[PDB]
Amino acid sequence: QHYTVEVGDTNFTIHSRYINLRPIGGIVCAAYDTITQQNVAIKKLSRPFQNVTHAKRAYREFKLMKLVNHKNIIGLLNAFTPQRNLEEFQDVYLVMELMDANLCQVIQMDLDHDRMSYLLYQMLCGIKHLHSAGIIHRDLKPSNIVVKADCTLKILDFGLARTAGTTFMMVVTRYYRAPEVILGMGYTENVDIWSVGCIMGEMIRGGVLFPGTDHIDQWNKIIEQLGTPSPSFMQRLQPTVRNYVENRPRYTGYSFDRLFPDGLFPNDQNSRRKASDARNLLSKMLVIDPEQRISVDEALKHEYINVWYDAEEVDAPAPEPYDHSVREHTVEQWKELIYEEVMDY
Ligand SMILES: Nc1ncnc2c1ncn2[C@@H]1O[C@H](COP(=O)(O)OP(=O)(O)NP(=O)(O)O)[C@@H](O)[C@H]1O
Ligand SMILES: [Mg+2]
Ligand SMILES: [Mg+2]
Repeated sequence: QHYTVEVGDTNFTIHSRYINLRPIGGIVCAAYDTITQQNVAIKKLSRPFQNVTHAKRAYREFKLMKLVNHKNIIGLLNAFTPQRNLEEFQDVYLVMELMDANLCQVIQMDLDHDRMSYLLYQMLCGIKHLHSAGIIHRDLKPSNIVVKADCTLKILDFGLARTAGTTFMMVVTRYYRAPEVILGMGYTENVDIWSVGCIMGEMIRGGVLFPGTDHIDQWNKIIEQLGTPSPSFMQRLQPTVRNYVENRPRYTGYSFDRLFPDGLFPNDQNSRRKASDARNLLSKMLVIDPEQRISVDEALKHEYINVWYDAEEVDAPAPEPYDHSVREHTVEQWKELIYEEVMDY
């Protein structure tokens, strides 16, 4: 059986097993599962078959959640639809273990070095595992990462489809996206290292590094802090964006000592060395030209991170690679695939 309750602006129809629904993060609520006796998170996906773009995103994220297996990526406990057949099928519900906070809420707590380094180590182990499956994320952000009260971190999502294109000139948080993504260049796996450096820098300051109303505002924030990039970089750009990037003000960049001064880190010797190690890592991750930015593996071996290094976490490959396979189908056909996939669960 199932029943219906309203949580804020949204209605949830779920299985009777799930009780005490309350709002969190709204299409996600917290609940108690009576059968397994644990707190859970329930996310409602309203008509995921509604168009080719929503349908492709829902179906891919459903496949990836079951393909991947790592302690730093959220796992599915259950998935169901309370509708009784295909004709009536409308909504899918995903059920997850309930973590204690999102990474925004954790950053707002003003983290020390032990916690910042451990959370970064786990984010990089997660990314490494995703890359081992052929998934390059491109859209990592703190609101889509959650943390347990013991500091275990889990990435909630899988990012942009390989086809998904981005353009400089044309509702979503974009502040953690790499230069190559926002300028519409090609990308490699280290696109995700830029995002991790943006989060690391925000863990230290508490505020967004490169905020901005649009890609143009965000590019200006990037060059004001880090400096104007090289002519070789600019020459890879498409003509419209190239002309814009070439005719901006010429900035030198601030030294990382000025971008992340000692006075914005946790304390004030032991403190000063930990800040110095963090700056060195930022100087390698927040690098505009991806040809000179470090890799995931080099970041995991870095002095700021490697205090947690454990070969069994780090060398933990995906059981299979994802075949970016997810297909031109009608609305009606997308409905059937998603429905049978949910049933199969
Ligand atoms: N498993 C979970 N444990 C604890 N909190 C969670 C969990 N899943 C989601 N949340 C919380 O709910 C918020 C919204 O979740 P999320 O899956 O990001 O939905 P969304 O932002 O509505 N859709 P998307 O565009 O897919 O990110 C998160 O930022 C968390 O605060
Ligand atoms: Mg979200
Ligand atoms: Mg999502």
